[PDB]
Amino acid sequence: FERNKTLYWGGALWSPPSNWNPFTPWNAVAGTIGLVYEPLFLYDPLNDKFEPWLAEKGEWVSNNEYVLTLRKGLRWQDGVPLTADDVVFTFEIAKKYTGISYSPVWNWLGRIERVDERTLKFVFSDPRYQEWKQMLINTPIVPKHIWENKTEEEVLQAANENPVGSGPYYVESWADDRCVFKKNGNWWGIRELGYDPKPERIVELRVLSNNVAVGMLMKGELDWSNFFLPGVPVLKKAYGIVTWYENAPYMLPANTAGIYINVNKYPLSIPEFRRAMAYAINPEKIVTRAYENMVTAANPAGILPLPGYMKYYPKEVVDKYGFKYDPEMAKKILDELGFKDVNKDGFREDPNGKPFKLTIECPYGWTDWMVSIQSIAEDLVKVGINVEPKYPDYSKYADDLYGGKFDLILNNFTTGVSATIWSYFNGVFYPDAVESEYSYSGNFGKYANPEVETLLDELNRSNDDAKIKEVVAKLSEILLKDLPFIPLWYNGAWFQASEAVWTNWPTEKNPYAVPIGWNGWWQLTGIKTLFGIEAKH
Ligand SMILES: OC[C@H]1O[C@@H](O[C@H]2[C@H](O)[C@H](O)[C@H](O)O[C@@H]2CO)[C@@H](O)[C@@H](O)[C@@H]1O
Ligand SMILES: [Mg+2]
Repeated sequence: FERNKTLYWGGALWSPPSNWNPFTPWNAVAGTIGLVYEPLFLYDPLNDKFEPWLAEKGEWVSNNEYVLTLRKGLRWQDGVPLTADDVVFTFEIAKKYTGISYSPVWNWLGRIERVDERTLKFVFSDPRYQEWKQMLINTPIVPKHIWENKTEEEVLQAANENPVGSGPYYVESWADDRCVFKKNGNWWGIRELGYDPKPERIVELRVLSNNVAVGMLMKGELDWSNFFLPGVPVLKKAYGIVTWYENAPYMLPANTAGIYINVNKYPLSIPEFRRAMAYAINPEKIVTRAYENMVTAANPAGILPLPGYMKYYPKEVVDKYGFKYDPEMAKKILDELGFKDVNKDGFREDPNGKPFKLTIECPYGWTDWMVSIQSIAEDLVKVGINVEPKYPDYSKYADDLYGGKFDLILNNFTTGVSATIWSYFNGVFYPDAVESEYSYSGNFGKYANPEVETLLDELNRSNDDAKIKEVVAKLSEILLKDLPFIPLWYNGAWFQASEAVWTNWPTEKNPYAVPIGWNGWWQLTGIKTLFGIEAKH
């Protein structure tokens, strides 16, 4: 590969490339959604604004009707026109194939009418405004002419090698350590939008540890990093590395990192025991030791520190029911529960005098999180809870997470920047996790609460700020009381870039895109990074 025509990117590939199935983004190579398959809309989180992508236009034309207008001249990478047929199919395939993640949309979407050649009217039986916003940016459009005779088992389990999407890149090749994306010269976006991605190839690289990426970035072997990297001041000073902010904290906030708790494991089943753990943990020690202040500690509700979310901040609820770092309070609660260290080994036993210990886990190689769960474990040990950190490889970590096979688990997959605070509370409480074996959408510890479901629906169905503020407070109160998830800090939108080959990266001063290619972020304008960068030579 001609080096000056190629973009080396990493930070999102933590298992060997083997799946490009748009229906299973948890297993698909990052960029499957974004580079290959495309959404109806982008959402710009910096300005809280939707940007029509495959759609030309979309709007609510009544309380329960949403009219979508598709652009003309859209085409699949194989030459076949992309039309409203494909959008209808993308939704209707999940009617019979209930195993598809968004099959439940048909509980509140009633039908999709064909208005004209490229216009659809979505008619809703139950207008869930908040979740619809997320569906508009996250649902990839798939080609009817390819998927329409696939069995449900194929739809859900097929690797989908050499995926046929509509996007600006297709898959050229792949191996244990990489997926090579090649530019689609016929991408509809070039003619219709005037957007021309500059890299001829994007090599998505896999490493076994963040530490490996350091030397690659130092030597200009990596162009675009979405790895957490330590020692950023030295990277910038000595290797000309660029970041979003010129100075500290260097990094945008991306999501809420916190601990999901297995509520079916004694004594993690005890709500007050989970509250004790919350009081025990010192997020500032993580902020300084793991991140050298590139992140900030989370408010107790875990609400991202962003105007779109914080206008609903339940200050009175947090003042009343919130937790903070206070080991005295944690120990008070533990003593009241009867968890006492009778045998004087520093570890509390349960009420029957039986010793117990727990694990906390993160992916191996995620170096900042390894340090973070060491810190968390040590805090818990300081109040007599025997907790040991464990570092499964990413694949085992993910299976532990999705299947709810853990004691404590550090995660941030579902608490990311979005068009609605509903996605946060859904990421925490996702009711369907309880009776499903695997959950990919949140509530990974399978916390059950019938009251919470009704409140999520209330929030979902509202478009009035006063009502939204009201429901957010009720949801936050239950979060703070039962703590199925303990919010600790806002993890960074890790971005550093080398200018050895590519320049004009987006920055605070020139915020033309959010330069993040993790799955979920291409549609949060990560894709627009590719149109702005310039080949130095
Ligand atoms: O900071 C922890 C690691 O995050 C990784 O990116 C994650 C990201 O934080 C979130 O979990 C996401 O959407 O999945 C990503 C991986 O595909 C890497 O940046 C890694 O280097 C960090 O150690
Ligand atoms: Mg003891």
